[PDB]
This record gives sequence, structure tokens and C-alpha cells, in this order.
Amino acid sequence: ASAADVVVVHGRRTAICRAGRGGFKDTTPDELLSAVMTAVLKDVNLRPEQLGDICVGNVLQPGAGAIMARIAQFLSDIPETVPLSTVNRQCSSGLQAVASIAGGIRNGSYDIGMACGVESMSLADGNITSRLMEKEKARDCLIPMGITSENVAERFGISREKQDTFALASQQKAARAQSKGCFQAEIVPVTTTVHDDKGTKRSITVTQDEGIRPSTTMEGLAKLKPAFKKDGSTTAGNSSQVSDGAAAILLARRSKAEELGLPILGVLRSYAVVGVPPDIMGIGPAYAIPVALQKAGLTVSDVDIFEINEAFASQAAYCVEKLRLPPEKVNPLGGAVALGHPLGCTGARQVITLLNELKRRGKRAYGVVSMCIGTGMGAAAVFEYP
Amino acid sequence: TENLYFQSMAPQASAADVVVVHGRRTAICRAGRGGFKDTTPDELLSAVMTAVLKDVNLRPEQLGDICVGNVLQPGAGAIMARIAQFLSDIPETVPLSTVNRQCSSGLQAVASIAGGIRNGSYDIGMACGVESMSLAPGNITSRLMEKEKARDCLIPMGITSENVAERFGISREKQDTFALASQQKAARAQSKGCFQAEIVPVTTTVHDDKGTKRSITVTQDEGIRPSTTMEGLAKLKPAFKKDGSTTAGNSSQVSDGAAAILLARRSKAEELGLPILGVLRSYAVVGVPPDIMGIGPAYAIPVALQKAGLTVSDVDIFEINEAFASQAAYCVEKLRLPPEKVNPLGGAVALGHPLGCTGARQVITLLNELKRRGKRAYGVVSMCIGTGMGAAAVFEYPGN
Repeated sequence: ASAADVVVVHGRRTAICRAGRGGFKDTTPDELLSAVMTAVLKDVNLRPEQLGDICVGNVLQPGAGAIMARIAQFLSDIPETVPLSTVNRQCSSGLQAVASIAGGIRNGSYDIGMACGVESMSLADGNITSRLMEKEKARDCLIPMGITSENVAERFGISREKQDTFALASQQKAARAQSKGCFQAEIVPVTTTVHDDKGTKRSITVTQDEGIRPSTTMEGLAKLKPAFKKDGSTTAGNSSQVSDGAAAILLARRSKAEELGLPILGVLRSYAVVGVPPDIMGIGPAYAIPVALQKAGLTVSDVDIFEINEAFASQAAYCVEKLRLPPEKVNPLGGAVALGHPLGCTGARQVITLLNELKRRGKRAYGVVSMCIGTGMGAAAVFEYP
Repeated sequence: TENLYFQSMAPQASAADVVVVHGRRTAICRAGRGGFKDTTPDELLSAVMTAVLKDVNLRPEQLGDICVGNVLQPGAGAIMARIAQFLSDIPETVPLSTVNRQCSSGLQAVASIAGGIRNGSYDIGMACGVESMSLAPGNITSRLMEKEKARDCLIPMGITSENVAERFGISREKQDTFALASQQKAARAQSKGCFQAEIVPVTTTVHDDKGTKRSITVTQDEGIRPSTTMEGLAKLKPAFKKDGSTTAGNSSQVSDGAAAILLARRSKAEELGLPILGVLRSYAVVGVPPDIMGIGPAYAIPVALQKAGLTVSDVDIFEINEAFASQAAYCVEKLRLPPEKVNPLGGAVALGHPLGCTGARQVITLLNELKRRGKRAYGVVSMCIGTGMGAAAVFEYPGN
């Protein structure tokens, strides 16, 4: 517990909605990001100008959303004096934003800052060398992530039934968690418009994660067509749903949090990023997690919760088995198969879901957030709850 | 700052300092019509990544991370950058990400690798910047116009040049004088060989309009135009505004280029026997009004100096980016910098400004000049940033 430690003060997120057909299908990402930035500042009552920097994870906007994010800041009436940037490490971008704010604090650039992630996959739309095909690993960076799911399932022998069992459990856990109110602290309601019959915007308020489908049955999952490959085992049912969402997290040097009387929700203890074959990008967490634990000084047995991103059941299941994780410790409130996976948001989202569960349990504990990353990487972060 | 032992330029040399081991850049070419007009940015970035590793003979898999600054590619060029890594045969086990803080992205890449080292994530990494302005807004809310500062983020940077020229009273003559000096300094520096160490030749193809493909090798910055005269600059039409003072001549030229920088924890550099070209001492990022974004360095520099524990007098060279002569001139006068210390080899009006690259490029240009001089010294790299920011970094060159 050093004065120099980077602590997580507080975080909020939007509900996660299905892309194209859900409540945020007509809502621009700057609006999603503004709602969560605004909520985090208000919740801890931090003067906006106390922010040393804002870092936004984002994957699909031009330039990784730098203009869009800056516009959001101003939509939140956060003053121009507070700077902003964006980061893209694909599916990890949201957690990357956390690591980059942590890094700025440790560089002496500022004492406090905000790490966000956002993605509008509803509003989604490099210039690459002509000799791509001379270089197999360059070529492999264009493999659709859904095909890498199938590659992982075949190389490492993860059956359809394994995948579906995994997905039904993620759905079922998510349903109970939602009913018990586990997501109510973290979600901020967002009021927006959705377009109608005759062109008129009509108002709605989104308070709940749309992809949690308690009607999921094992019979129904087994019936689904493959989503990417003729004789494949990856389906819409055992994959993350394409989604819209935002999340914002306030981080501070411990001594600054104390100076200002801000709560400490968690402490960042380690962050590990490793590279794997893009081909089978899903194996990332299997290699990121051990390095993160080593750096934080821990073993698998010391961790209470692992939030491992469920891009696809194939890769998530493989990682749990390879690492010999106690299954009851993995995504106890469900993961992305149920919650959705708005690319740039998910990493920050996980941190909030993780720490709010550790908080409820109220015991000093360690938790991991980890995900696979397109183009062949894994990231993992270790956090300590007080 | 206020402790018993403080002395403004006292040496500090911890095992934890983040040091710059080495750096290389492409020559910078004019967008659309230059040598890199047909070269994709992955190729530009590959050439510099390859060069830096080879130059210091680092095993590529020793890299803990690669961070690439980029502004105009989709997703800030993450797919592109990763492809470039593999074009350099840097193995998959080395991870990569991209960053966008607009014009500062290349320096931001340096700060982000520095930060990863400070986080305990790795001991050594590569900070890069790249931009193909030859080849390259988003989904924004419907109520932009309800929020003036949001609206202001869509003001063309060329119009913010005019805004700064009018708000702060910087004449056309002031601007042209500045641009002639930048060109003249750049021509001499090129003739003396100042850029020879840092530039890595790139061999690429250009498509001729006869439908013919031809191999060429670019070894020199295309924008350095010794034929610039005062008379010629005074005759140019305004580039953005009817009665304006900003022109193609007193602005940075739209450009293509990449730069790569290897950074390490000092103790790791020493374990591996790697050279130390410089040491990163501070990094400051501040916000200013987007409509006069050019003033950024005037507010970023003082903060960076305070953090590094320095005053303007302690600095030997300021590399201040010359996006526009208006903005650059304002910043030199506001800060009362000795002019001989600002961009001694010329800046972007002459060298060009490939958005994501520049910040990295500046670092390399700065450190190579301090190295030539061979004295222990401090240097500053700073730039204004679209949508209303400034960044500044302090670097220490060892020696004497």
C-alpha cells in the first residue's frame, strides 16, 4: 500500500445493447462516452478540471475516435484544459486505456485521470502493402476473428457441446446476476432517441444489458447454424454478440485520492501484454495471465475472480482448461456471450464488473481481467480489492 | 522541486530512468506528388522498425511492446502497424498497439512506451510514428451546434492558424520571415549532413502515369527548398481564407513519413550493452481552446520544464513543431525563447509534417544534434495539437 500506487477510484458503464437492432442503434459513440464520463465525475464529485488526462479505447472509428472522444468531453462540459487521446489494442483497448492512464501517472505527467472505452458497432464501416501474401503472418492479420475461433476449436479440440455448455452457463449466470441487481450500481441509464416509421426520433431510456437472454436452452443452442464456416462449431449462440457500449474509470495516485478524499475501489497491481499467432488469437489469456500473475507476485490459487473475455466460447473454454482455473471463479456474473462485446469498451467494462463483485464480497482479494486480442495478442491485469 | 538537494540542472541517473537507446526515420516526402506517394504506411513503418533493431543489433523478441502513433488510418492503424511488424520479421510474440493524440501522436508513442516500462509491463520497447497523407472524422452527435467547443473541433487547422494570427497579431511578414529562416536553416543542415545519421534510405516503387512501375530509393527530405526567397513567399495566395496570412509557403507541407525510437529502462540498456542516446525527463500534455490550438507549446513547455526541474535558460535546443509559422512564431515570442535555440536545423515548414510521425521525428532530430555538440544538455520537443492541446517533453543528452 504505497503512496505511489495507482488506484481505481470509481467506474461506470452504459448498459450494453445489440448492434443494429438494440436501444443504442441510433446513438453515436460520443453520446455513449459522454454519459459515462459525466456519471463518473458526478458520482465522486470531482471537479472536471482536476483530470490530468482522458484516454479512450476505441477500435472502429477513424483515427481510433480522437475527434469523436474530444467532442464527447465537451458534451460532458469537461473543460478544454483537460487533454485527451485515444488508444487501439483491438479487443483490449479499454483495458489498455487503464494501463496508459496508469503509465501517465507513473511518468509524473499527472496524478489523476480517466480511462474509458467505447464502441458503436451499429455505426461501424487500411492502406496495406501489395506484398501481403509474401508474408504469412501479415496475411493472417486479415483472418476474420470468427475463423480464428474455428482454428482454436480444431487445433485444441474444443467440441461444439463444450462450446454450447460454456455459453448456456454464461447466459444463466448473467440472468441470475441481473435479477439479483449485480449490474445496477455500475450501469448508468442513458436516455437517447431511436428512429421510427416516419423519420421521427422517439425517446427511450436504456437501463439493462439487452443480450442477456434467459430463454437460451441447450436444445436451442445445439440447433443453430455455424456463423463463419460450413462444418464449423462457432455460432451466434456460443459467440459474443456484436454490441454498442461505453465505460469510464477514474484512476489516481493513491496520495492524490487521499488528499481529495476519493474512494479506492481497487488498486492496479500488474499489467501484461503478450503476442501469440494471429491464427489462433483466442489463446492470448493462456499466456497473458501467468505473466500478469508473476508480475503481481501471485499464483492462480491467490485469485478470487478471473474475468476472462468470452469473445467466443471456443477460446474462452480453451483458456480456462489450459490454465486449470477453478470454473466457479471464471466470469461468475456471466461474460460477453451474454453481456455483449463492444470492442473498445469491453476491457474497461470488465474492470468495473470485476471490482463491483469483489466489493460486494467485501474481503481483501485479487482479481484478473484478461482477453484475447485480434491480430494475435493477449492482455491481463491484476487488481486488488481492499 | 523544493527539497534540500535541488539544483536546477543537477544530474540524476537512476536504474529506473527511461532512456532512448537509438532512433531512425525515413526521409519525409511531399504527399501526392513525392517519392512515397505510392508507398503504403506499413512499408514506411517497417523500414524504420527494421533499421532501429539492426542498428543496435537487438534481437527483435527482446521488444516488450511496440507503440505506433498515427492519426488518419482507420482505428489509428492498428491492423496496418501489426502488418508492418511482420514485414520486418518481428515475431508475433512482440505485442503492438496504436495511439492518437493528433499531431503529438509520435511523441505520445514515446510517452506510452515510457509508461509501460514504469508500469513494470516490460523493460524495453519501440515507439514509432507514421503517416501516409498521400493515401489516407467519424460518427458525431446531431447536436454538435448546441456545444460551441465541440463545433470548434471541426475548424480546419489552417483556419486556427488565421485565428492565432489575428488574436495575437502575427503579421504576414513575421510569418514569411519565420518560414524563410526555417528553409534556409534546413538547407544548410542538409548540406552539412546533419540528417544523414538519422535518415534510413527506403527503396520503393512509384507508378508513372504511363502505366509503368519504377523502383526508386529515397534518401533526402523533399520539402527542403533552397530556392525559397522572401519575394517568392510574399507573392503567394492565402491557402484557407480570403484576406488571410497563412499560405503554403509559411505552413508545413502535407507529407509522408515514419520514425522509430527504441526506449529501455536504464538498467536493461546497461545489461544488454545498448547505447544511451538520451534520457526522458518529463512529459507534459495540456489543453487549450481548439479554435486557437496553435498556442499549445506556450502552455505545454512551462509545465514540462517545471516537471523536469528546469527553466528556459537551462535548455540548449527547443524543437517546436512548425505546423504554421503563425503559431510557431507566437509560441517563441510568448515564451521569450532565444531564437537561435529554436529549430536550429529548420522545422516542418521545410521538413514536412506527416501527422503521426512528427513527434517521433523531432526526438531523433533533437538528440542527434545534441550528440554532435557532445555536451551534457537538455532539449525540448513540443507541438500544438488539433482540437486544442499542447505537448512537451524534456530530454537529457549525456556527455561532455
